[PDB]
Amino acid sequence: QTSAVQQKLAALEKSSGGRLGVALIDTADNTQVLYRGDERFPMCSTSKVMAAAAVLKQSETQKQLLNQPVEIKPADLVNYNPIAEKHVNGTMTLAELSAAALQYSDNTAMNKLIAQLGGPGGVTAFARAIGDETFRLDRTEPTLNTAIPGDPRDTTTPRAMAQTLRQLTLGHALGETQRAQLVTWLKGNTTGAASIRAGLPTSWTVGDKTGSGDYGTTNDIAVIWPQGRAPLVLVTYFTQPQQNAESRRDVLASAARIIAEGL
Ligand SMILES: O=C(Nc1cccc(-c2nn[nH]n2)c1)c1cc(C(F)(F)F)cc2[nH]cnc12
Ligand SMILES: O=C(Nc1cccc(-c2nn[nH]n2)c1)c1cc(C(F)(F)F)cc2[nH]cnc12
Repeated sequence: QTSAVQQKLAALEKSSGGRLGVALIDTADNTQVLYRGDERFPMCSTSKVMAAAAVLKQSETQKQLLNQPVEIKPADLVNYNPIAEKHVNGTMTLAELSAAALQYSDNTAMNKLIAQLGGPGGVTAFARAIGDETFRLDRTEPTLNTAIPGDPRDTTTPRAMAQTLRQLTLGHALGETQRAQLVTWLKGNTTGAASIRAGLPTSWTVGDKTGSGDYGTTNDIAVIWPQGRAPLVLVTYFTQPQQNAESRRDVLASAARIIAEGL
């Protein structure tokens, strides 16, 4: 079937010229709303959530992991390093790297998380350990954002990412302390106000992680605490045919508004 919500998402997509993927989980009833829910999309920096969560999982058996000093070197800097470049020739802890990756979208910080996990495949391995058979991380920053149509590398589906984000932030994929830390980090994101949150009533609280890449790829994944409702998890992924396409955070906001209006 095609629901009213799905037809409105399709109309948004058609007007936009790109390809839109949406997955909602409403935790008040566990119901799902999907649009291209089983199609693959480039994750871009939304993958930083899985990397940070994988490090949080490692920290469950190492109380000091998040506090040990990690050296930052000049050659570590990549293409977007607002936090890490201030610590070149110094150190950052894995907590600081997690916070920088999640809240500032720092790509050098993400590479340190990936390295702690043994490379991109260590991030994939954690996904599999928490029941996500779909996620794959294949490259480091910045090349994981090439976002080439048809390329499976560094992709997931909306359905899989919503399920995983629910398990990480609201469920029991992480220990209690670690889940709370992840939620605190997401709620303190600096980059999200133009994306999913722009489509929702202002009174609802959002924690989210954005991403963007080539092909005008524009993404957001969010855990939402609505006014007067159980929490929601929402994934909105968007990608365009032209490599040089401009980002379209407004499309994500529009998708979120349709979802909210459909509840
Ligand atoms: O920093 C960003 N993008 C970036 C960084 C490094 C390099 C390149 C790039 N490399 N080749 N073309 N562009 C692009 C960024 C973009 C976006 C937007 F609007 F969605 F596109 C939102 C953000 N919020 C925080 N940072 C961002
Ligand atoms: O790294 C990149 N973008 C980036 C960096 C940091 C943060 C964010 C971001 N965080 N939240 N939204 N956007 C996005 C990027 C990389 C590349 C390439 F070639 F693969 F290396 C091409 C790009 N075209 C547009 N952006 C890119």
